[PDB]
Amino acid sequence: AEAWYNLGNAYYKQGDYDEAIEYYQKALELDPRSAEAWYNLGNAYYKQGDYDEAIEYYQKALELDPRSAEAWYNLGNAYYKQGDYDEAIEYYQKALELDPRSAEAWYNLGNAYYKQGDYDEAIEYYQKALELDPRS
Ligand SMILES: [Tb+3]
Ligand SMILES: [Tb+3]
Ligand SMILES: [Tb+3]
Repeated sequence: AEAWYNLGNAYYKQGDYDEAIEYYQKALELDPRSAEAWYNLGNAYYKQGDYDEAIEYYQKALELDPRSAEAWYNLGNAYYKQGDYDEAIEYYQKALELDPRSAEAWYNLGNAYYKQGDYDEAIEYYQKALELDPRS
């Protein structure tokens, strides 16, 4: 499994997401235990624009390891990209509960409320982002 995984990683690093997907899938067939590997497979689908696949593999990562702020955040991002703003909000909140340090994540939670048309919460979360990083 580890060898196929590392070949997927090398393709991923040069932006060959369809090859990364084929080799990650072969790795996971041999050993499905790593939350990180399912997360990397989700990322490959996300980079290709196949958000429904990214969601299925991020969910599998989080079933294995639910304290990954990064997996919750990317899950939120995949729902955001489908226009599922209510889900993005839920998973962004879960991410920020685990790790409130990223200005960018507070901003994206603000963006999801804005897209819902809930301007109060958009302002609340944009203000949290700008307190952390006022440069954009
Ligand atoms: Tb290719
Ligand atoms: Tb596609
Ligand atoms: Tb699909």
